[PDB]
Amino acid sequence: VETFAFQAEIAQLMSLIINTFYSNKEIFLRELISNSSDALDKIRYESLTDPSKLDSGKELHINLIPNKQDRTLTIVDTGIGMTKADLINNLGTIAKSGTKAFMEALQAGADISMIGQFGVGFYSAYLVAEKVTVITKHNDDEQYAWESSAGGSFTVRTDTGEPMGRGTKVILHLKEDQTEYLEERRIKEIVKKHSQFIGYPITLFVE
Ligand SMILES: COc1ccc(-c2c(-c3cc(Cl)c(O)cc3O)noc2NC(=O)C2CC2)cc1
Repeated sequence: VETFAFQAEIAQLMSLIINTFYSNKEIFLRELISNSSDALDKIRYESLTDPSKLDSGKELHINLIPNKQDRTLTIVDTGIGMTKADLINNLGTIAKSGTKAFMEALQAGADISMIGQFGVGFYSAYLVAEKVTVITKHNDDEQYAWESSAGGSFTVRTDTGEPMGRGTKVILHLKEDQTEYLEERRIKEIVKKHSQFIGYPITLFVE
């Protein structure tokens, strides 16, 4: 297991998300579904010139899986997946500029719900989760597990859990007071409100 420090700017963003009073927490789900849709768009596009990129799975979809026993909400997609370089360095480099812009917008009067317009919507996960685990598999790279409970660091390891084929699984370990996001009615409501027109099937599993 390798442990890394977040860039200072991203640590600051996570602290702001964790510490700011903001009731409209449900937007985290829209942001994660958006990221899934983006990843699905990318593998679909690449498959047009290299059909073999779908050898790891032709179905392009999103599953939402609540588990009350484990207090987790899991979002699974069969998108392009992230590489080790994506997880450790490259997405963070991109996130730095987006974070700076988002921070400045907030001081200017924007609200946390606009986070996705700056490309850093993933971090809204910390509105509802005490720990986030991201399991991901890109073609021709290994399956990795990224994890962070904030506090300025994250870890990356090669995942020896069940093989995914291709795509990303975001496991939200929910805060004790955020279990409403395990309820079927609540998840359905949020998907209908914010993710109505996503161009891939979204299947809400039931417990
Ligand atoms: C908004 O920024 C990004 C959005 C998605 C990704 C991504 C993902 C991905 C990332 C997150 Cl956090 C997620 O909840 C779901 C995802 O499927 N898997 O491959 C990617 N690789 C990509 O290149 C995606 C096309 C952009 C990476 C960055």
